[PDB]
Amino acid sequence: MKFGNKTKYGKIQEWLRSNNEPDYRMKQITNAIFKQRITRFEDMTNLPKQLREDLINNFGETVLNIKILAEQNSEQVTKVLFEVSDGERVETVIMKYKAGWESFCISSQCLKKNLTVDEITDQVLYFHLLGHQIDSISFMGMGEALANRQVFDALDVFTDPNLFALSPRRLSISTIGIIPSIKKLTQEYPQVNLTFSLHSPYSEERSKLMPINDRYPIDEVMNILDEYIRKTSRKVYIAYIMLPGVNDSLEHAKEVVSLLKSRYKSGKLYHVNLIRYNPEANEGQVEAFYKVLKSAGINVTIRSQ
Repeated sequence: MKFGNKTKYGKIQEWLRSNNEPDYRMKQITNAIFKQRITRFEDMTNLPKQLREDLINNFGETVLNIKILAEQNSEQVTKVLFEVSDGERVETVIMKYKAGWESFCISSQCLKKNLTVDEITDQVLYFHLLGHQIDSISFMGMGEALANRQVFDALDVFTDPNLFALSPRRLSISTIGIIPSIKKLTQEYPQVNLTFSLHSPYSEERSKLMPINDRYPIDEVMNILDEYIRKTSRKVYIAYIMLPGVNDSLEHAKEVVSLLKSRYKSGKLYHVNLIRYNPEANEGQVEAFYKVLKSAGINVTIRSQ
């Protein structure tokens, strides 16, 4: 039980320890939040009463530091807009897969301000308290979720056996190509599903599309994803959102082929996801594009949702 000196679960633990409260008192708190699913300190009746109120004064009434505001709508996709800190709004998404599967697409950012690990983990803790079971978590909401070092603390919270107790395999992070963050994630949370946002194999059309490519080129992000593949022998997903007419050519597809086939193990531990588009038509070329990577032995899946 060591919850990290920047999450709210750590402050409570070593505030009770500074009040000379025994070590089992934090476990009573965590089991109430995650196993009994109790939101407020007062309904944690296993605690003493003035301990419940000492916890209320220093940490507020509830365990949540986000608030719901709008719950816009549901049926297969339930988005929510919470309020945090400086009246900030942040948006979270629930892809209710029709087989049931609740995947939580949380956000790490808001001029681009970053949320604390509390504001990130509560996007999940909120729905856990209502009755939802957290099957998977994905950092694919606001911005690119590796410009925020708090995400690494959020991973520790989600995988903590005394908190959410989620497996790292249930967690997914999509990156823009920030190399130093990839290496930190490579050997600290390797079982986390890593997705690389490519969107054009051309080193120049790409920084015209996503300016971060200018300091972190395709070549050297594909090199750090390679040492990932070598050291953890896991699959990296190549996301490719296809803009009509722009990047859905045939030799865009085949330049994606040689880009992978030149990599470690000829790009075969990669997995390309071809993202479809809604309001040039594209429902026909995606298929040719699909076959061009498929004919070349590239593991490829079409995602139309």
